[PDB]
Amino acid sequence: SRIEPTNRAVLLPLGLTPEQVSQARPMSRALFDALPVGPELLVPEVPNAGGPATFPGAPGPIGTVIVTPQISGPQQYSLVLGDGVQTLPPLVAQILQNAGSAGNTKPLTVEPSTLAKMPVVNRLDLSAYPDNPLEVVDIREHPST
Amino acid sequence: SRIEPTNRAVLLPLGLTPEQVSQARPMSRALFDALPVGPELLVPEVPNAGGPATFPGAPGPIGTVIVTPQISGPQQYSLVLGDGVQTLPPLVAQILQNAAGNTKPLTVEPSTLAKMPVVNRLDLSAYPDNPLEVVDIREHPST
Repeated sequence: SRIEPTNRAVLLPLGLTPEQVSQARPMSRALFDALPVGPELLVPEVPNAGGPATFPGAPGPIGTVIVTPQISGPQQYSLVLGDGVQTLPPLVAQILQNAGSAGNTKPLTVEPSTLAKMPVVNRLDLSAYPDNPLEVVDIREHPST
Repeated sequence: SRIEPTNRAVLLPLGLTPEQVSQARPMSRALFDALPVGPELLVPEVPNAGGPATFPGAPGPIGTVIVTPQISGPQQYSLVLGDGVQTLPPLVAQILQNAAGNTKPLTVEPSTLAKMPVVNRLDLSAYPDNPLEVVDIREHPST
């Protein structure tokens, strides 16, 4: 899967470093053709971002990140789309906040009883990203693949 | 034990998610008959909530949750019932605490609570000790 050194929002939560990526070693043409191609590692493209929500009681404009308070149980992040809310894995929520920051550093905390009223929707893939940090192998020690 | 997707009150302390609940794979009619049933995973209903307690020294009305600390170990939770108070485990109390309601339970002294009449009337058989470790069906296709 492809990745770019300019995108700081993805490199940091994933566990990569701009220098580390730039100093990567060459790949043979023979192995380049053998490995199948996977989806690209980029910031998720949430549609129609910034507009008002269709459903009532939405905690914020379309594309905002919502979370529920720790005192009620383990925290579940979610994204508010136009017609409902889609759940988010812990690792993607960090990427969305970092990229969609525009100065903001944290999500909106909302009570369970208000969440239960919002309809559930599914319109984003989010299957490409792992659920925990990458254990990048040190190529100097293992120079063969 | 049966479960529902809209009930955030019970899902959130248990660890499940509406997607993970609504997208589960099918079950055979044969396996459904071999398993015995269990009570539904719901917020346990309290009879005559808000009514007056029958025992003396009652910290509050029926349906209220009471808690007491200790010199060592975790805090002990309890619920007011028409005939007294029933002690509840930490995970169960979160179900009640999560469904609108009081900001925090009633804090009380250990000695008075020890003298208070203990009750065993509600059934907590279907509730676990920690968030469930749900088995990934792609790796385990057979049960």
